[PDB]
Amino acid sequence: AFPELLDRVGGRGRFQLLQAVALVTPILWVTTQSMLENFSAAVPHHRCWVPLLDNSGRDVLLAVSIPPGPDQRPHQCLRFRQPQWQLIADTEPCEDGWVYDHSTFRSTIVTTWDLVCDSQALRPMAQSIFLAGILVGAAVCGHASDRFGRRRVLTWSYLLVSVSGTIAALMPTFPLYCLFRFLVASAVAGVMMNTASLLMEWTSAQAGPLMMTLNALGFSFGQVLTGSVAYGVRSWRMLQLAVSAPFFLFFVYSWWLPESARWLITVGRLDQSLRELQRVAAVNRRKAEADTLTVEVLRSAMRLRTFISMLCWFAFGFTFFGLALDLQALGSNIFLLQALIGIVDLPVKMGSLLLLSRLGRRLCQASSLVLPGLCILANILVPREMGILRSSLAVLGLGSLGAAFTCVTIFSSELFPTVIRMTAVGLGQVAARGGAMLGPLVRLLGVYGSWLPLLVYGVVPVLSGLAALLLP
Ligand SMILES: O=C(O)CSc1nnc(Br)n1-c1ccc(C2CC2)c2ccccc12
Repeated sequence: AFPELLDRVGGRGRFQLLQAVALVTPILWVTTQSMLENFSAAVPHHRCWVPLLDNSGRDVLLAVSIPPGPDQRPHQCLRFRQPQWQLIADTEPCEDGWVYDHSTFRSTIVTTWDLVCDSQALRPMAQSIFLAGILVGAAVCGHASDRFGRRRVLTWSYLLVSVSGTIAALMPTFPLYCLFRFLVASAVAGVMMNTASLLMEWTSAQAGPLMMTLNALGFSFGQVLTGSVAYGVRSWRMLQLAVSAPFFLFFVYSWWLPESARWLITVGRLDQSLRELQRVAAVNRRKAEADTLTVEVLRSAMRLRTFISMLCWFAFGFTFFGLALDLQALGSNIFLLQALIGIVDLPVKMGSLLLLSRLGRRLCQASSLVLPGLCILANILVPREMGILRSSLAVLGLGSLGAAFTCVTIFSSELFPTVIRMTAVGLGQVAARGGAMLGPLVRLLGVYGSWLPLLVYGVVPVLSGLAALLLP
């Protein structure tokens, strides 16, 4: 009887739009917390400290103390025991600290904790930890909202994000920074899950698509904000503070939004449900049918396809969250990137969807994985002088993976007995959040050659997409 009550109280109108506006400004700043590791953990050019240079012909002094490296650069991990003045065999690891290049970034976490050379694996692990935190928090919060309400959990998760972010920028050692970020990730996962549930709960008939696409396009405008606030704030201790502070301001105003009116009925909190419904009626201005509500009415109210879908989400997480958290290897000008991604994404997603869906439902699913995977794979062959070509195939490569998110959120999930779709979209997101933890771990394989990470990162989407043609 709840849909009839919702029709009696509103639908579309004013409040159902104010609520949407009030819970999407925070989803731009959840994508400034996830992809900040391209600007707060960026490896600059690091050389070895020398007593000759850098105080107790600059070019000759640099050439005599540091042996030449393989990639046409001074060595980043070794120095000469004694100035080899024979240069008009014996090398010792750096023992006086590195010297970094401060020309685009002032202080990253790499600069402050020396996560270079031998201690290199720790950098692709500080992201897998965060994704594991998101995975854990998206599973714990599921069993903590059906008993504590759907609005209180969001309000407290805002405060948790704010406090954990404001604390994580003031730690003196790596292990604690790898734990407070875990807490931030769990709270962020809770925020996203509850925002989606609240967005759908209050809306009927006009929500099947529109509502769950508004969360996914808040991410695309969020990237453009990461680029901008990093063009501006350049340090790393003043970036986490500036990103985590707005969540406290969101927490204060989050005390006025009404709670879900469908959860209040199944628990017996009829009186407050009535208060919430009448309050919503006044904002919606449809104060004509609301006189009907007199407690009693609310008292009466109180396999192959499945496997194909999971593989598709796994491939989005593995490839996107591994190749996008190192946009320093897909080209240059990191600030210009992370902003063209969303601007490409929205026109690309809309235009690709409109044209391809007319071919068929399976064709759109197939062409949204093989195309970006092949675009990424065809990036190795390009020589490192057509930057427009190497960067363009990267921008368009990563942007087109963002249309797989949409073409498997609404257009798909019908490939089942078709009762209701909130059965398997949930199980799909478990895979995508678990392929992201098994994500940047592939980037640990930069040794044994450097082409292999990109090769795997392009092959996996291609095989996953080509397996979708085997539906029967
Ligand atoms: O929880 C989920 O949404 C399922 S996978 C996941 N886990 N953490 C995050 Br953030 N994401 C994310 C899932 C999907 C997107 C699509 C391209 C627009 C994201 C874009 C930017 C940052 C994170 C994203």
